[PDB]
Amino acid sequence: RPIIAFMSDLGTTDDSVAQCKGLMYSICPDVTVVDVCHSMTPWDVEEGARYIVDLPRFFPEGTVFATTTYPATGTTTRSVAVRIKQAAKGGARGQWAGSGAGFERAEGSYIYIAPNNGLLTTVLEEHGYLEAYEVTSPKVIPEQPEPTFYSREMVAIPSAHLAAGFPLSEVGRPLEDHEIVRFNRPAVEQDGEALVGVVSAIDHPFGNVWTNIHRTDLEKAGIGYGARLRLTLDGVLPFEAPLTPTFADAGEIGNIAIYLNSRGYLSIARNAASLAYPYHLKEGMSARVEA
Amino acid sequence: RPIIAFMSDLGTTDDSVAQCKGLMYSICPDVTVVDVCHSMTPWDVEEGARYIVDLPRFFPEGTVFATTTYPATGTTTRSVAVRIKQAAKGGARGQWAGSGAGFERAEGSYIYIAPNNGLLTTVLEEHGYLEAYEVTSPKVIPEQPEPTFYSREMVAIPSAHLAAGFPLSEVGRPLEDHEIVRFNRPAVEQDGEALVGVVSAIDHPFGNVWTNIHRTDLEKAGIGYGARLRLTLDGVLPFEAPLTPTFADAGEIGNIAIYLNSRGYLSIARNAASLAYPYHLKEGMSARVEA
Amino acid sequence: RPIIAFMSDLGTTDDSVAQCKGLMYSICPDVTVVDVCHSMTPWDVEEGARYIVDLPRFFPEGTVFATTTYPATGTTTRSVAVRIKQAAKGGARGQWAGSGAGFERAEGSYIYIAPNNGLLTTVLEEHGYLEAYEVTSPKVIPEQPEPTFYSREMVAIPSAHLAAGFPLSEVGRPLEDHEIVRFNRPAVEQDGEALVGVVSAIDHPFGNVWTNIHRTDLEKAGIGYGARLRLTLDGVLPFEAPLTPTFADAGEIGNIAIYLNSRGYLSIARNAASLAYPYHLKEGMSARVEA
Amino acid sequence: RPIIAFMSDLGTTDDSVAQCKGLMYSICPDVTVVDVCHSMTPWDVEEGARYIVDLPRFFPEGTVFATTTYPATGTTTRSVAVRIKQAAKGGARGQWAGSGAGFERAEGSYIYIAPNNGLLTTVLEEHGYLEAYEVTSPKVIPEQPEPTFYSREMVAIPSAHLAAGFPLSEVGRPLEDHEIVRFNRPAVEQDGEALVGVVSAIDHPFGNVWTNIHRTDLEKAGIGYGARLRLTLDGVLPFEAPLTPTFADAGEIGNIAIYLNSRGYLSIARNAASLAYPYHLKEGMSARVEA
Amino acid sequence: RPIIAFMSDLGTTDDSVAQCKGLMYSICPDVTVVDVCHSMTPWDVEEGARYIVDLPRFFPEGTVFATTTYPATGTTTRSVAVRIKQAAKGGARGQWAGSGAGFERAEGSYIYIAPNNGLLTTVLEEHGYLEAYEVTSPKVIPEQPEPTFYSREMVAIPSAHLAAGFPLSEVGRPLEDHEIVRFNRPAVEQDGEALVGVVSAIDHPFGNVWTNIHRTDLEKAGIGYGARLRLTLDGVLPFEAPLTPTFADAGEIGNIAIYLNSRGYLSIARNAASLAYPYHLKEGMSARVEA
Amino acid sequence: RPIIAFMSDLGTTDDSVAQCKGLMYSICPDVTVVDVCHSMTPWDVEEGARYIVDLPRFFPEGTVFATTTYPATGTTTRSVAVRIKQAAKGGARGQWAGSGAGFERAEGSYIYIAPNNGLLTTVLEEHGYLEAYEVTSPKVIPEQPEPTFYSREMVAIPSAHLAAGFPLSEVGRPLEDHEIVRFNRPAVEQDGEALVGVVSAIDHPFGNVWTNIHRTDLEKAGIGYGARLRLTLDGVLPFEAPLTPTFADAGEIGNIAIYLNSRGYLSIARNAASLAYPYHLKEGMSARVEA
Ligand SMILES: Nc1ncnc2c1ncn2[C@@H]1O[C@H](CCl)[C@@H](O)[C@H]1O
Ligand SMILES: Nc1ncnc2c1ncn2[C@@H]1O[C@H](CCl)[C@@H](O)[C@H]1O
Ligand SMILES: Nc1ncnc2c1ncn2[C@@H]1O[C@H](CCl)[C@@H](O)[C@H]1O
Ligand SMILES: Nc1ncnc2c1ncn2[C@@H]1O[C@H](CCl)[C@@H](O)[C@H]1O
Ligand SMILES: Nc1ncnc2c1ncn2[C@@H]1O[C@H](CCl)[C@@H](O)[C@H]1O
Ligand SMILES: Nc1ncnc2c1ncn2[C@@H]1O[C@H](CCl)[C@@H](O)[C@H]1O
Ligand SMILES: [Cl-]
Ligand SMILES: [Cl-]
Ligand SMILES: [Cl-]
Ligand SMILES: [Cl-]
Ligand SMILES: [Cl-]
Ligand SMILES: [Cl-]
Ligand SMILES: [Cl-]
Ligand SMILES: [Cl-]
Ligand SMILES: [Cl-]
Ligand SMILES: [Cl-]
Ligand SMILES: [Cl-]
Ligand SMILES: [Cl-]
Ligand SMILES: [Cl-]
Ligand SMILES: [Cl-]
Repeated sequence: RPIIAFMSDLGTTDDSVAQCKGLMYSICPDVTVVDVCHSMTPWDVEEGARYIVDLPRFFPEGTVFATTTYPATGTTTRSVAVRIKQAAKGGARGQWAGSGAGFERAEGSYIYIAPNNGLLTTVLEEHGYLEAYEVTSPKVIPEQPEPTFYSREMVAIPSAHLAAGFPLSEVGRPLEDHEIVRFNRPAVEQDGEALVGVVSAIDHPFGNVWTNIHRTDLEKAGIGYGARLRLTLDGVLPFEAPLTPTFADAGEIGNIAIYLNSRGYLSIARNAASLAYPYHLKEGMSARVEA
Repeated sequence: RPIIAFMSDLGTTDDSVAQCKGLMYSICPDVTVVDVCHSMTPWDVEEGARYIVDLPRFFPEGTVFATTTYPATGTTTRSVAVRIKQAAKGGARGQWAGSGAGFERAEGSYIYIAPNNGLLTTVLEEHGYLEAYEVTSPKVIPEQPEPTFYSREMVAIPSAHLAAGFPLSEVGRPLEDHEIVRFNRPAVEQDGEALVGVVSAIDHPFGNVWTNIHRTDLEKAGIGYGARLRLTLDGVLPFEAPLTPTFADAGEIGNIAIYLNSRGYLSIARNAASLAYPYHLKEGMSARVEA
Repeated sequence: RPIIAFMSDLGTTDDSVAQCKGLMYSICPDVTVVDVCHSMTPWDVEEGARYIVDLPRFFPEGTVFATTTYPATGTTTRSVAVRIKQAAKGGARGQWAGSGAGFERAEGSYIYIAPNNGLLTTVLEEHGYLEAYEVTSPKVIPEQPEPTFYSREMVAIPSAHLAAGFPLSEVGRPLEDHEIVRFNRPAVEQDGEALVGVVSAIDHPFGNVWTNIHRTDLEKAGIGYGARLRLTLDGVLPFEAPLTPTFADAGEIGNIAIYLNSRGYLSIARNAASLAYPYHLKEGMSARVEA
Repeated sequence: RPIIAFMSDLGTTDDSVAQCKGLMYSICPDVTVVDVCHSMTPWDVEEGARYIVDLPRFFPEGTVFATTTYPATGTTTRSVAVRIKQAAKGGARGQWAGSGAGFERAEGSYIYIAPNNGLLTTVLEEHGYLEAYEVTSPKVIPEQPEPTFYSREMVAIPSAHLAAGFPLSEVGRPLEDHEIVRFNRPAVEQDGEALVGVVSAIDHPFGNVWTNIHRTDLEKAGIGYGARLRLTLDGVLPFEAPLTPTFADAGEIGNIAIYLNSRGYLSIARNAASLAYPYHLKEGMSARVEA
Repeated sequence: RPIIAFMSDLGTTDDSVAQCKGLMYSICPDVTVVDVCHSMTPWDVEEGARYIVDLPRFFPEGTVFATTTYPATGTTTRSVAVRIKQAAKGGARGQWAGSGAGFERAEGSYIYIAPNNGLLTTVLEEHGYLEAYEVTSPKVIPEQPEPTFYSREMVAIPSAHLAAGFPLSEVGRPLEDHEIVRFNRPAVEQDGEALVGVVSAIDHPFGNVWTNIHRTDLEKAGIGYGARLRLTLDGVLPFEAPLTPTFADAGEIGNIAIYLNSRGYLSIARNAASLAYPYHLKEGMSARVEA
Repeated sequence: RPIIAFMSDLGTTDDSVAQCKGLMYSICPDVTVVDVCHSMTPWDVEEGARYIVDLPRFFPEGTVFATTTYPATGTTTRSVAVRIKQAAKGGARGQWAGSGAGFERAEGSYIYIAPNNGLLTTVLEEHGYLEAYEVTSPKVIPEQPEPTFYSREMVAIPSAHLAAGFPLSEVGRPLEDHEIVRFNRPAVEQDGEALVGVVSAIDHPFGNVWTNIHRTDLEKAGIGYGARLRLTLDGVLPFEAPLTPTFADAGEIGNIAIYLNSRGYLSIARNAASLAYPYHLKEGMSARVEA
């Protein structure tokens, strides 16, 4: 019962994803293809990374994650396929996902295949990895790949072979760590007692505001549920509220909530109202907090 | 072959739906997850109810409907899981869906699991129910559920157990009828002999206009499939046309069609052209009809 | 392990697609339903045609393509079901799809079902057909079809019967070629030394510009990779670049690339930036190429 | 105390109008320059014509109207200067303007100067003319005119000489009527019992809708105040109201009024609310009236 | 050297204002017509009032202010003409306007003429008045006024007669105070130590934010230049800064400035950047301050 | 007959300009105020400079130019008032404006008064100056100027005294050249034989595109009035056409015209159609030209 979870920048407005899927079912007849999402900003490797980093612990062991934005499509570049180490514990407090005490995942149970353009930076950072290979074998990719469609040729197709049981180590040569491209992760800074980060994402479709300031960054500063915080955005739009577990703790609908989101990051919203949209708040805006 | 049909307000721009599906496949290996939609206006329980109310007759018996907008996420609230009675009939008459005379559905063949926030209001009304339960057992939800993600913790996860055959009656204690939250549905009022309701929906992607004025309000009002009607929208925009069963009945492409949609409601459209978009017609605009 | 690949104009904002899928699983329990896309401009049969013409080579043999925009829903019209001949080769070079040398697909191995409104024009033109039938039998359509929902009644339902192995030739009577509605598709005009055509699509979500000028058109003007081209859009934008296999060949990010897209068509783009969006280029603008 | 009333397409965002005015004061020191408007759609001679045709009765005799959109700037074309005949009566009733019984204006008492491009079509049609001359003498235009600024060179400058009392007939040679370019203005079609025309303008900033159906058209169909009308816009909006003198007659704020505008034309509006803006009604949509 | 300062909702996109002006020059040949503005939101008497209330002290004594939005155009209503008492001292601290110690204006030196719909509410409140008359005489208004153009018929025209020296008391009968329509002025409230008002206006074209909280309201609370204030808008977007005389006191470009505007009202801006526009701040938003 | 020509960033939506004009008429009873424009992007000293630099030759001698964007309003800064030397010549050659051979202007015939913030940079460059003074005397500015309104206090008021004949040399102390702030103007650079500048302006309302590439840069570059040029905008959008003196030279309506505007700068337009608006071309986009 193999699964491929598929994240691309292909969109859902034409037959691009369906072409990849027909091939995935062709190669791995028993496969289930789960869409992650296909709407990411094209070529934004950092955004793509956020949609894939936390997936492992939610999926059955043995799942393959086919994850791709491929701006270098048609170049001599080749995908990397990696077996991760730990399916972390996560959340706004960390754990295995699921009912009861959650579903514990054995180590080395998930493979990602992606362009080697840094898309997997946070996956490897958070999960570690046991082995990594360049994807080059004509057994798992086209002999004559379509130049403009490497997301199909060098990700979807080889991902189906992996799901179909093709030995990972057979895809191509091992990659040394330095050969795996990484993006730079801007660190959360300290300015006096405040923490300076950025708005990492607008949380669609709610218009919640996510920062890159993490629960661990907060607890490093003696900040926990119930602390009166001031959070400034874009350096000028400021906000004040206690840190609360969830939206409704803000009281009335529309009231500001400052909370930790399901990924453990300091976030800000309105209670059952959109914060970001009325004010055109955006990813990339400076975000500063302080108790 | 167990099915979960999944309707949420989570959107399709991030990994939120994938986290839920991952856990569904973890819990019910042989499951098939069918997306209903994930684009509903967040926290609009009335809109979400429209997308789920007439699902059962289209699905195989035993299908589990996981349906959720959860603005009370992270509070002491718990989901409700119900077995509905009649699978029923829809369109502008009431009947069974499918080829030939349609496929009859045995009573009690479908389970809905949703936040107890009135989302199931119209489902219970149209279908009735045989049993309803609070969803509390750590066999079917997390012992430590993520505060801001009850759509996953309190709907997606438990739905997967139900699809897998976990006894409904064991999810938690039984709920009395009064304990199941309902939303209020505004009635069609009378002014002279005109009926006065609202635009219940813009029917995307076509730009058709759906009213809350039902067949029954028309019938035993005098209006039948050939009546010249005057339909005024937003208190300003008047349209005139015979009541017809379909769009092409309007004749020329672009001509006004006033018809009954499949849910039996008075609707208005242009024939193979968009009515709503050019005039910027919107949900909630008043709608008035007279013969 | 039957597959229905499903392309409609139903959108993804309500339960319309889900109703169709529920019925597909009801009729063909072992079915896999693969979404192609549901976001096409309603009633734009030429656009719908673009999303379906290239599908066959990507899917396992026996796949049924349920493809539909149905502005004549509720009339006496009936759908057409056709068995295609060639699952063609049609990409930038013209090859079978998949790893190695590709998956060669047998002839006569795919069925399309669609309104008989010309939606299948390019499918038949490119692939040919072995047999075609009007879809009328109450064994595969409803005796009392919902007037406004022929995409479900006259496509989704019968596609599931076909996928379950209901004999093609039993859906209804044979259609003569002339009874199969086609739309006209203008040729590329071999103007003097130039090839004259149109922008056929904006390639979402990248903003790439696709023309209807196919590689075969380029051949016979003797135009291949390396050729210094002038591609003039909208009559006033004389873009100049060599024809290259892919985006990165243009060098700097944002630089213009002229290339052959994965459908085999002459296209223009910027390297890892959007061409169409910033300058609001649109489908239907003139496209002229020359070396 | 000479007056130039100045209507151009120059906008109010740069120094173009000021350059013209500086020159007007340089040439005719005692002049008063009255702005008509400068915001017309560039090169839309029919719109420009609407803003100037009704001016004469409002201004003191001897007023010079410098009116210009000049897309043929920098060519061999030269402007036309005309002395009109009747300063007409033309409002909802047809009267002289001002307190008491109005200011009766003598005949032959206003001069227009404009590009000879049809801008003056309705001026001549409504008022008649006594004499017309091509504007060529170096006494009133530059010997070396700025190619891209004929509105200044060939209108503003010569208008100031005219206002300073430079003899009309000395600007250049007499033009034969046929040498005076006119645009065609379609009539209201006396369709059966109805009068068929167009939306001629959206009345900014109120969003009122003006049609080209003049009170004289209404007369002779026997339509006057009190008449219950059906005014159908855009072919599909059958507005119904009595023809009333003014907006408030419609009763409640937002109620539809059908009236005669201050130019004498059949118009439709909402009482102290906007009709055109919310529903995006536009100039050029069909307009049909009938009682 | 009479002056009429003219404020209307007529806009500047057609010949409406020019019609009024031609008549003003016709009636009062020596007049200068100064535009105040013509862009006000139609029928917003409160906004119109803000554009006229502070004008007197800037203008030569004897100036007539013709000020009009006329939603009741064509009804039996008639304008009011009033001679004000004091040309106040104003500003963010109050005074006569001009060089040196300013230009002191004698009492009873200005007349406003306007519809009697409350437009003059704040004029009379701030300036007092010496006498008021209904404008009804056929010596100063048309015998047959155009129904839809009372801003011309009942304001522009009579204003020119006043400028021309027609005795004010001759316009019509005296009006008692209760016959002069007033709008309700929402008071600035106190909530603990805070002051609650509203955003009274977005200050175009800068995007500065003006409140209805006045310098006197502030100094009633012991708040003066240099006080650290918290100002919340829309109940959620908060801001912190000392009260400073001007924008540049904020330091760096873009920094928040809280200041008193030239009309003496508590305002908020960014230093040489727009505050309102990036965040879509709007008039009507709650505004609260507190030291 | 004294004239003030008035250019500001105050807009035309409130009473700001009227307050200034009121004081101008108070101080200089016989003055004529001519609006240049009031719509400039606030605080953009480069844009404001474009609207005032070529004014003098169009105006009668003795005209006072009051020109202001004042983001340093309320600081210790004071305005500068200068008498310019040559009135000069403009267009694409340099000459006098007006009928016949134009009207020559004696040297030293114009005074500008502006904030000392570089607004006059191009004025001084193009015209030279005979004398410059800091504006400080309480004879010409307020003793207590409103902090947020230096455009009125430090420009409008003093300009009116100057127009009235207040001796320039008495407004304050003389300024040395180095004390007059200038802005830096980016030069046209060379790449190969292409000239590389910027779009200096979108020429509203026509949508013409103005570059900072001047006649002189072209001349003594090889480019003359018949040269086939390639003009690339924003580094992407290419246009081709001969250099022509005007729009109609392009031939067909809509055709590309590359020309010199009146200020002598390389510009590009469509003939009697808008270039900028459909392609969303903007100020500041790079512009590159090659023969
Ligand atoms: N700002 C907000 N206020 C209240 N509820 C919110 C919210 N943002 C997301 N949710 C709710 O959280 C649930 C699980 Cl993610 C989603 O279904 C969504 O309805
Ligand atoms: N206003 C309209 N005119 C003509 N056809 C329409 C329509 N709205 C929906 N459909 C057509 O109804 C089918 C079943 Cl929902 C869809 O495929 C859509 O094409
Ligand atoms: N204009 C462009 N420049 C660079 N890369 C591009 C591109 N358009 C699509 N792709 C890349 O092509 C891959 C297969 Cl469609 C997609 O994943 C997308 O990332
Ligand atoms: N792109 C263009 N094509 C044709 N005519 C144009 C133009 N831009 C400005 N004008 C014309 O130039 C005259 C002097 Cl500025 C204005 O009245 C305007 O009509
Ligand atoms: N649709 C409408 N309803 C009510 N009043 C209206 C209106 N359109 C214009 N006016 C009013 O008519 C006056 C003369 Cl044009 C203007 O001042 C304007 O206020
Ligand atoms: N937020 C702001 N920051 C800096 N200066 C500003 C401003 N708003 C208006 N002004 C400046 O104030 C002058 C007098 Cl009203 C105007 O010309 C305008 O340039
Ligand atoms: Cl969250
Ligand atoms: Cl935006
Ligand atoms: Cl598990
Ligand atoms: Cl319902
Ligand atoms: Cl809880
Ligand atoms: Cl492409
Ligand atoms: Cl667009
Ligand atoms: Cl009107
Ligand atoms: Cl629009
Ligand atoms: Cl201010
Ligand atoms: Cl907005
Ligand atoms: Cl004075
Ligand atoms: Cl310059
Ligand atoms: Cl100071």
